[PDB]
Amino acid sequence: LPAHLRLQPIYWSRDDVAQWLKWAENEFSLRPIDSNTFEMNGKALLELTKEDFRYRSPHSGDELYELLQHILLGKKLLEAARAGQDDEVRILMANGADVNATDNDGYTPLHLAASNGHLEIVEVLLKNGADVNASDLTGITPLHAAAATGHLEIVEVLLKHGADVNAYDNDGHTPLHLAAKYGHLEIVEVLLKHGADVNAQDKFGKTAFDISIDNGNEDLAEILQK
Ligand SMILES: [Cl-]
Ligand SMILES: [Cl-]
Ligand SMILES: [Cl-]
Ligand SMILES: [Cl-]
Ligand SMILES: [K+]
Repeated sequence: LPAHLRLQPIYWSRDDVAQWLKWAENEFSLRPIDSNTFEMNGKALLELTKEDFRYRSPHSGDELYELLQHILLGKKLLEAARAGQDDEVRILMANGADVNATDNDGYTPLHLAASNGHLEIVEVLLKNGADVNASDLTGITPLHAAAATGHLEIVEVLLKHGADVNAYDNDGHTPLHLAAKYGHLEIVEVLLKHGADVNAQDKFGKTAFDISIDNGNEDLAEILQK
């Protein structure tokens, strides 16, 4: 994955800017432009106006400018969701921020609010079209994240909004496996009531029951047996 897709633009080097232009030409089917159309770094790109972009690229400048704004607003929303800043989330969405923006790990605002326990933000994102089943780079969904971190009310809201109870990540772990690993008995019970496959096996040959034993969560193993 190229640097410019892994960094916020304020950190892009001069070379990153050139690579971004070439990436955008292909991603957005734009008229080709010379790699030196913007002889500057990312911090400099952020100083230019839309009119400056249009001057430098008559065919694509407006698009390029708006792609950068999309990244900036997306990052503010990710950070506001992570930090539980309900008011900032509200302002950013009213300002058009992408509710399905992703960070360097594939985490969306919904992933971050779910992982950090911010129930009101989870609810507002879902009401406004956040993808309840978005999968990060390793296959983790918002439901995995809420289950692993012990946020029962969020688990319930995600399930009510259509979260896949049996989604599996790159290691074959379902939300049930993660709840078992971290000892979250009440979450295990909710997942089971919503159709979690108690017999799902991870890439290491283990079920949730095995994981619960391995982690000393004997109360969970009890619930899983019966
Ligand atoms: Cl700006
Ligand atoms: Cl955005
Ligand atoms: Cl399985
Ligand atoms: Cl599975
Ligand atoms: K994602």
